[PDB]
Amino acid sequence: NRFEASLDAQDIARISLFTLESGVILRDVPVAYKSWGRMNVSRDNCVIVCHTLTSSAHVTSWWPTLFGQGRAFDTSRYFIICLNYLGSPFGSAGPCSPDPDAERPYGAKFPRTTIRDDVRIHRQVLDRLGVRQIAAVVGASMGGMHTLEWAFFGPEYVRKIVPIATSCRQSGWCAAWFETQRQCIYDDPKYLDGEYDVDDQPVRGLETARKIANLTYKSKPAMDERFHMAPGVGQPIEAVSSYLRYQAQKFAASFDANCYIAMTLKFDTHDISRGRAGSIPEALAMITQPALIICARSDGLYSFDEHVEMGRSIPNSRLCVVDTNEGHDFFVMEADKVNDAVRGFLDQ
Amino acid sequence: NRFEASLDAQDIARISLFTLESGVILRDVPVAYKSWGRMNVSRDNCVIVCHTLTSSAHVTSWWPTLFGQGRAFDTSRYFIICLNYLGSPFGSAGPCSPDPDARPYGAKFPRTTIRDDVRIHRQVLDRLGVRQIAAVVGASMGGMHTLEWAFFGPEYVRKIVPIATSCRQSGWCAAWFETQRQCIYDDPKYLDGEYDVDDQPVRGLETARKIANLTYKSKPAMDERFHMAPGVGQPIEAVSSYLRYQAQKFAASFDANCYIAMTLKFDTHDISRGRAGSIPEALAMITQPALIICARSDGLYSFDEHVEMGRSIPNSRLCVVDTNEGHDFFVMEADKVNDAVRGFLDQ
Repeated sequence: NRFEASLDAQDIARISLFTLESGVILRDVPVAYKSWGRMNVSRDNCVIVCHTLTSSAHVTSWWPTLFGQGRAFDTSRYFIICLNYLGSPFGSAGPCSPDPDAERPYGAKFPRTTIRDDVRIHRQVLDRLGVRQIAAVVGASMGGMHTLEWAFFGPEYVRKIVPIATSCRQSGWCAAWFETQRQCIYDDPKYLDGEYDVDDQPVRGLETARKIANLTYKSKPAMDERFHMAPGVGQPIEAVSSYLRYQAQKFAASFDANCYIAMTLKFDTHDISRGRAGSIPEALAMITQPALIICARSDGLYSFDEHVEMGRSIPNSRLCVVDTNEGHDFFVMEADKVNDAVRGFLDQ
Repeated sequence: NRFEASLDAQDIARISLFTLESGVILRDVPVAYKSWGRMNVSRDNCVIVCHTLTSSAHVTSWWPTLFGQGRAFDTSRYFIICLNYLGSPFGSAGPCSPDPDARPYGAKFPRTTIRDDVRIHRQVLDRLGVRQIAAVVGASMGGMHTLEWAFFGPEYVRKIVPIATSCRQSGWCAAWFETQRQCIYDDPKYLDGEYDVDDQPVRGLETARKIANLTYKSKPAMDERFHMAPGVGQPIEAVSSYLRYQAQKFAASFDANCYIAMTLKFDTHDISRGRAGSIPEALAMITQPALIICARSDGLYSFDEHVEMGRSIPNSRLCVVDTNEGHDFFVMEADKVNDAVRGFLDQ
């Protein structure tokens, strides 16, 4: 697995049998994770960070300024842990990991997993590490979906949550965007129904998917600052072409197509209320922990309004609106502001 | 030209020589157009409608309810005319039309700008004997031409209705349209624009159009159309084929090289270049009454930029359509746009 191989050192837990909520049984299941800091004697200073769609468990690589003495993820006070999602190419069971029923990797036959499946298996790993209580879950985008799900363990196990730039349930809007992206991959003749060779990926599908995704993560103001026309009578508009190509090419060179499909399909299963309550507001009201909901007005995927709805129905919640024009991106572009918010909340 | 061939009847004007603002000279240039109604004796009841990126001059086919007695484009009062842009597959000079130096222009059709279209169109209007224009009305790309028509001055162009549009190309829109063109550039069937006309880069074109179509939507509109069953088409399952369906139809009935040519036009747009030092200063040179129509959740052309138009155009009124639709709105909410345009044309 070349994708996992490119990472810094990390731990693997192996779960010998795991029942997906579909009823499919996974065997000999690796769950990759990375932790920083030390558990206290009481084993109750654990902070779980939930990562983003295409990231690895190594949160330090895109959230580096959230880490360290006095920062949000204060390695002097907390045991910070991030566990890799099923479906990912970075160590946990997914299309890229060995299939024990044919050993060859799962490839295109890796079962469907849900947000709730990840939360369940990740908590099994924590039980093994001996974690007795969780000081906080913090996660953005896809990770704020897991964060909301962790909360349902109750306030005795999960003390606080910080869902960032996220939703309670899949929306038509995002479903359409991610389906569009998946279709770019399905239509690449190199895809071969997911049977492609690992070093002959559907590169053009993946790029195109990534370009789309990357723009949905931006805002109009942000792209307008970055590229504009000369006054009347890179930065110029000419430079857009290669901006788009550059980072999309890098991603396609270093991510797996089948994992992109598997991970995004996870989004479609998300609903904090299914099986639990008759509506989203009623499910939100079952979240009893203090919550800090962090959002930006010009996130184009996860709306301001839906974050306001979270804050309205979660009984002990505070809404934090980041002062920015950056779009869904903001939680990375404005890392210092997110850090201050998270740290202030963790100190109460 | 199979694209032009699928249309209802229309007129063609032939301009024997036309100098593009690049300096490239086009020769024996067809300009296709379609009109409704009759000019009055004075020849001053002309309403120009500016069409959208992928549309023909046949505005009735996507704006049918704007036409008719008592409606905005009232064929009892006005001579309504829409001329086809250069670069389009539907009749005006473009990749699909005969090259006078050869066979169609194909991939070798010159860059044209918004200003080129306005100039050759106005030459056509001069031939038709139009002495004054009662109003120019247009949305998305058409709003760009609309703003450009205004620069002829209030003696020739009496009023403008720019709808869902911008004063200048933005990084945001350039990124979206360049992404779309890159879908076409990467389709192995594109062949640097040298493809055979009946073996189009269909997959590039579809993909470019799916992306485009979603950028025309809003979150609330997509959320109403597709959602999840309550806790414990309409379903999310149905998104897949919604995306394929209309995109497939488009790719079957539009030309790749034209898509490229047309979208590249967007990059040249700037009402201020050569005229003024900023956008606000150019907008202040617009002396006609203007009705600026927009929606709050247009994701391509922002509420704020229409507010800026209204702020700098001295005799302007901003009309914010009550809708949750996105860029689409001017079509989804045709009746509201009709009422606004008509009320303005009645002043």
